[PDB]
Amino acid sequence: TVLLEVPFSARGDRIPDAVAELRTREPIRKVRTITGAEAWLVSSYALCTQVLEDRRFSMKETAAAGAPRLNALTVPPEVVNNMGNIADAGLRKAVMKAITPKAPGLEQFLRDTANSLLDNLITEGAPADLRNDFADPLATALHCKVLGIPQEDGPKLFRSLSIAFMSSADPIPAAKINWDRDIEYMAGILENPNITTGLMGELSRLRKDPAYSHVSDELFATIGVTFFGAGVISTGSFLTTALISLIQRPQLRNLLHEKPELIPAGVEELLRINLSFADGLPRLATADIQVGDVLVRKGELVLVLLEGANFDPEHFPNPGSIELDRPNPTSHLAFGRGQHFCPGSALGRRHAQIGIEALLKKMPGVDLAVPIDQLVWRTRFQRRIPERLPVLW
Ligand code: HEM
Ligand SMILES: Oc1ccc(CNc2[nH]nc(-c3ccc(O)cc3)c2-c2ccc(O)cc2)cc1
Repeated sequence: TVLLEVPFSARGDRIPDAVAELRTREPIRKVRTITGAEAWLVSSYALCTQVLEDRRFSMKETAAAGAPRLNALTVPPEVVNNMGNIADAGLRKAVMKAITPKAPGLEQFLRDTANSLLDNLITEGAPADLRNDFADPLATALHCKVLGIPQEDGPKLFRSLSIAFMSSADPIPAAKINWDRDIEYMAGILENPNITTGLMGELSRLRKDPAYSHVSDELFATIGVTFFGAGVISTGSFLTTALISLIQRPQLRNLLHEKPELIPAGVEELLRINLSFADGLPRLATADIQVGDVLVRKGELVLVLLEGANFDPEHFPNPGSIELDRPNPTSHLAFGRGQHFCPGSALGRRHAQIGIEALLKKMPGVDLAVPIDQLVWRTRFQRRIPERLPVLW
């Protein structure tokens, strides 16, 4: 027989039984990626946390030429160290401050947008597609607002992402085409005097500040493109599959409908059991490092399986159950951990909370309009998502 292949399944509505067997029998073990490369798959909470909190397991070095690869690059290799570059340009604080959900009127904008989308769906009548006509438009509108760019520019940038976040064995020509075009767009945004708010407005000001005279224009455009893409794909995909998790639990749906003050904790649990990341987080060992029973050698590829950690019964008892009163509710790895912890976590949380609150208020009887098995799960993608999410109410 051949070496165990990853990923195991593109389905985001259930965790494979094989994961628990793996965690119990071999919480770090050798696998083969789609490129043919070998890697260590880590699937226990303890070892996942160990790996993510040890910077000698490097994100940046995953971009090195000749390295074993999880998948082909869809960005310039320097972009792999994007946050690092941000840090080096002295821009980390401003960027992070710009993408919090705390800006005046941001949450009200989210609510208004969600409510408008839902009103439109209700007017059009069931069935409704909660991905293409709710979650993703909401994410896109949100990130246009956050970046300070026109709403009407959102869809076209959005249309890069189905390619931008592919997980391919080979390089993707369209990915480079779209990348260069979106980069030209963001550079134009930086030169556009009308853009004075949000992330791009702030970057536009800092660009002309003498304290930043030697930061490259490339980096400025790149922040815009990368944060738009990662933010929209992450919030859209998470919200979609969270809505799936919610729909499959009518009792929770009803409870949250009755006591919306419980919605954030619910969202936190929805975060914990979320399967949106299709692959483990990649890291390259820069030294010989002991992980459980395995001595990982310098230059080897390591994959941190988030659902491995988050469904670990040793950290989250009865892991498959949504429990709103856990003693350790935010200790999941849905936003990663350590050096590369998600800078957009608060915004993602608020996006999901407001989207769910609005949905439950508008569509308290929301349910799937097709049998669960009929959902079409996107393959070889960095996220797990159903192509369409047909619902009734
Ligand atoms: C539910 C929403 C989200 C989830 C579940 C999520 C998940 C994650 C995870 C697991 C990582 C760590 C990846 C790794 O360490 O290899 C990460 C990092 C990152 N996230 Fe998110 N994210 C979300 C929303 C967002 C948003 C809203 C933005 C931006 C507006 C964003 C931008 C980024 C960026 C740029 C990184 C790279 C950090 C680094 O390289 O140090 N994400 N995210
Ligand atoms: O070896 C690797 C390679 C890539 C990655 C991150 N994955 C990723 N795939 N696609 C994009 C992307 C985003 C926007 C866009 O217009 C086109 C493509 C990104 C990305 C890049 C930098 C970030 O800071 C965030 C997300 C991690 C390890």
